[PDB]
Amino acid sequence: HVSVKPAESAAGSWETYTMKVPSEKNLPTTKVVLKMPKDVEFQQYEPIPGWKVSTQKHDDKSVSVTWEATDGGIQEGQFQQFTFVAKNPDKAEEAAWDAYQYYKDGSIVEWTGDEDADTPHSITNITSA
Repeated sequence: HVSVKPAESAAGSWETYTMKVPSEKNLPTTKVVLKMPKDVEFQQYEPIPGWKVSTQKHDDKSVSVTWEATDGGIQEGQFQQFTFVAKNPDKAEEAAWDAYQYYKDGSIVEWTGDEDADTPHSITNITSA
C-alpha cells in the first residue's frame, strides 16, 4: 500500500511530504508514478541514489511526478521513502494520492481506489482551525 504522509496537513502551507512504497510482490518495483491531488502544487523533490525523478504536465491540467529506478528497484522485503515539497490548497479538502507502482514484469498496481477498494489511494486531510 503506497502512503503519502503526513495524513493531515494545514491548508495553504508548503508541506514536506514523504511517499512510502513497500514491495508487495517477490519482484522488483522499478518505477512509481504519483499524481498530484487536485489543487496541490508540486514544488520540488529530494534526490535519492538509485532513482531519477521527473515531472509531467498533461493535456488536462493535472501533474504527475515519476521516480524511475536506475539501479535495482525496490526488491522483495524492501520499502523506500521518497520526499518532496508541495503547496497545499487554500481550502479544507481531502487530498487523494493516486499512485502507480510498476513491477519488473510490466505489471502496474494502481493505488487509486476509494476506501472499500482492493488498492486504495492514501489520503491527506487538508484542514484549518
